[PDB]
Amino acid sequence: ATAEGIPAKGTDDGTEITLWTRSPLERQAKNVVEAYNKSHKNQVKLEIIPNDDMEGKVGGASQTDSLPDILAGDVVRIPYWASEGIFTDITKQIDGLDNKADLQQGHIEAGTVDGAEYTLPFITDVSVMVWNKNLYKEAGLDPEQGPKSIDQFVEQAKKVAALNKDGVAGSYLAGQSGGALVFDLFPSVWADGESVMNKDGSEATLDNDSMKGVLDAYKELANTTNGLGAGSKEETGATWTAPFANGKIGVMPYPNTSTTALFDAEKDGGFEVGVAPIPGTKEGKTSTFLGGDAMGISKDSKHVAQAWNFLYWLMQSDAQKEVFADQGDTASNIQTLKTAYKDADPRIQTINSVIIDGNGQTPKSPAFNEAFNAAGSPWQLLVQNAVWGSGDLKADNKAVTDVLSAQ
Ligand SMILES: OC[C@@H]1O[C@H](O[C@@H]2[C@@H](O)[C@H](CO)O[C@H]2O)[C@H](O)[C@H]1O
Repeated sequence: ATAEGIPAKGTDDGTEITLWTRSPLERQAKNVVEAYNKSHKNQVKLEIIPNDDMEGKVGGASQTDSLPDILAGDVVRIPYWASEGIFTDITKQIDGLDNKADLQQGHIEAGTVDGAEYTLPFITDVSVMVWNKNLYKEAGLDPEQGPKSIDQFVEQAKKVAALNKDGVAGSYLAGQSGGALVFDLFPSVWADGESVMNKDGSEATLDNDSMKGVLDAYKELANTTNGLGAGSKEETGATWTAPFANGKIGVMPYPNTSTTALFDAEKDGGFEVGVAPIPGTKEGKTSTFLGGDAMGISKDSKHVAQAWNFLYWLMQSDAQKEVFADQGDTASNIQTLKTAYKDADPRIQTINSVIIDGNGQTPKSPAFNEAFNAAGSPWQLLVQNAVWGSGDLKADNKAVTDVLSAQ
């Protein structure tokens, strides 16, 4: 596949375009594809793939040259895929977008290799703090006030735990999901101005005061009756958003892409949701994980101009407004974030503020899956030791480094 000679806006000619993305982003992906298909001759044939299957599916399809036209991937997985030639070089096409500066830059950076560009943002997924205002009220907490520090997060989680009720816990930790753990825990380190990787992405820097404070917090909750919801230790990632949605959890980090479901449940007469940025150990410091899926045109596409038509279309602020803002979801285009949510739910305005304010990060390493997301990764073992066992954070950190720096 090559993007040589394709039109600046791509080709809309009735081609069937295959697109892969992952189950956690299903609500947003269906909205995007339906909007494109209702307005173009080209038609996107969408496949939603379970989060933990996407590596095996991409690796196998790459070997049989059966990758889809458009492959969306978790921004932490993209650098590896881009480095191994999974994507068609679309530098010219990306650099030709008149609004490139407006697009979520972490998604473009994820697919950059020595300045060659392979990806654009597909769906932004940021981590935020959610809490159950009904549990807060019952526990004697001010339901309007989310946690401004990790210490206040522990204090609020402990007050809800002390309700001492079957099925109610202060917080929840995705104990065996390295990907949910980086998403939920990294922002508290960045909030404090600390780093999780070194200057050149080849070493972990998790042996720092902020990360220790975060792990201290979750250990305290692990040692509190009803501190962490049943299933925390065994949570694979397949159910980690369920206990909060089911009203069983006081307060935890959570995906913005899962918040529209909560806001719908509240409209139906369910429990009221609070949303705020994830805090540092340092009070009033905040950040987020600028995650979700980026997308590019696979090396196997026979329809590069037609796939580019989809990428081009979605980058436009009007498209972003239709498929994200108008649906209550966070856009990938800062112009859309600043203009399309003026009478939106203030919690959505809160979510957007964390992106507009610029203090979140997208981590980039070609070894990110092996070091972090993978089942039994050195990062998962680091967290499991610190929260539920004993650990040597210097040793456990160096075990992450040894995977990031492997040649
Ligand atoms: O994977 C890193 C980052 O976290 C969010 O994805 C989560 C995924 O890892 C877990 C396991 O399913 O559930 C998702 O919430 C985000 O989309 C991604 O960039």
